[PDB]
Amino acid sequence: KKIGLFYGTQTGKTESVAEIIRDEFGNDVVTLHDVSQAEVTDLNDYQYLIIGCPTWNIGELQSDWEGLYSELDDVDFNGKLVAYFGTGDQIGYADNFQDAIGILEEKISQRGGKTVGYWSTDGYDFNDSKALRNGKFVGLALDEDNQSDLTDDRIKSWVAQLKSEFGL
Repeated sequence: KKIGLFYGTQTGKTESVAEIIRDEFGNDVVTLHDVSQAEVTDLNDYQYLIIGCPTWNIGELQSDWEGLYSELDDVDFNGKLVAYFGTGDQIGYADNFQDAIGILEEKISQRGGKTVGYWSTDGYDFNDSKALRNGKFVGLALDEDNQSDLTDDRIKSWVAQLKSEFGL
């Protein structure tokens, strides 16, 4: 009813975590939007947004998101609070871990969106990332391939943070 969570997914992990986040916020505050069936104008309807996108391409964006990305310039994000989350593999993609959310945030923040939910890089083993802002990632970095045992605690802590930041 108030937070629009727009996600794209390749093997379904970002979708299942979107469902967990929805449940963690509760009181049906978040409405899930699979980007494969969305319009860019759908983003304009919210003041609070959570962007979900995994990184599996070493120089490209997830297909569903790639299509939409080109049209981001069509929406004014000024005044909107935006959070980001994504899946990836820190070991197999050491120099590009979570690049996707970094690319998305850079474009959305340039259009006026205010980033909220910065997440610590501590506890990860990688080299570089376009999501790196130095000290923190622009959003929650999940790794189901190497750190699936840490996912639930990570989601729980990040939502508690987002609850204070989004003013819930």
